[PDB]
Amino acid sequence: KPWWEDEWEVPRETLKLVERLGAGQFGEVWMGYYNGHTKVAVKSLKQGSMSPDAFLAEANLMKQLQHQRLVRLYAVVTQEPIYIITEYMENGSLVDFLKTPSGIKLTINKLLDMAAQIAEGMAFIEERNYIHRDLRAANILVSDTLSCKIADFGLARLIEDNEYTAREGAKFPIKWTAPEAINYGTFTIKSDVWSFGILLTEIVTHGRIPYPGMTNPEVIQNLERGYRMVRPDNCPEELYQLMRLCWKERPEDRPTFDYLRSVLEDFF
Ligand SMILES: Cc1ccc(NC(=O)c2ccc(CN3CCN(C)CC3)cc2)cc1Nc1nccc(-c2cccnc2)n1
Repeated sequence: KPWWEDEWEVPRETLKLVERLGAGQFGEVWMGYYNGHTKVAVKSLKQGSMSPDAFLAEANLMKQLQHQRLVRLYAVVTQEPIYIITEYMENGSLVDFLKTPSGIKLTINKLLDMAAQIAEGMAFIEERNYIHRDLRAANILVSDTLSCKIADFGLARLIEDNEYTAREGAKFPIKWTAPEAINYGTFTIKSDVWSFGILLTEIVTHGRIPYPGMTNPEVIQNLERGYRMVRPDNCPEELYQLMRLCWKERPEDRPTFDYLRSVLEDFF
């Protein structure tokens, strides 16, 4: 099928990829320019590491799950080497942006609005009957207008295994993962709600790492004891209490992203 019949497919020629943001054991991620006028992020598949159709499976969801609060698919190149292209965000990821001087200037009101947007897109993902699995500030992109786009960069499969590790379990961010996911490998949307609560502490603490003063092993040990993160300084007790709802022990007792979105929106 001709590429101009499609809304996504573009001739590889339209792409001048310039910098290698991050390569792994399934392909690289470059920054480059589409027809010279737009800068874009380009995910490429390396041959052999996986099915061409398995790579495209992602691109395909992105077509189907378009939404203002999701990172929007920009273009795709199907032939090998395969590219998935989105647009580049000069503000970067939420966790990065928060630590910038302009990020640190953000008001609690603006922070809460971004949280609301993140909840909003998660609510859409829930509504479309998917989950995220790695919902945290590192997979959130900040737009030019300072709104938040939910991304999934495949952060986990992006790290190369070393001589010292041989886990054949699951891969997940210890400090963001609900205990039922840690213990029983059961990841659900309610599992993402947990992550969202931890994400909230990142938002309200300039992108600070969760569970300050605890190693990932320590974190898991304390989770077994029912331990919950301490309310970040200056973080409003009400917001914290909202976090505590995201960290209910039983996943079904945790709010929905709709409720989260709602509470967040009319918070002030
Ligand atoms: C180049 C690319 C290719 C694919 C994607 N895809 C996604 O971001 C994504 C988002 C949501 C889902 C939904 N998914 C449903 C299933 N569950 C299990 C997970 C979530 C899937 C993929 C993004 C990008 N964009 C991207 N990638 C890496 C870095 C950047 C980037 C851009 C600007 C500034 N800095 C970094 N941008």
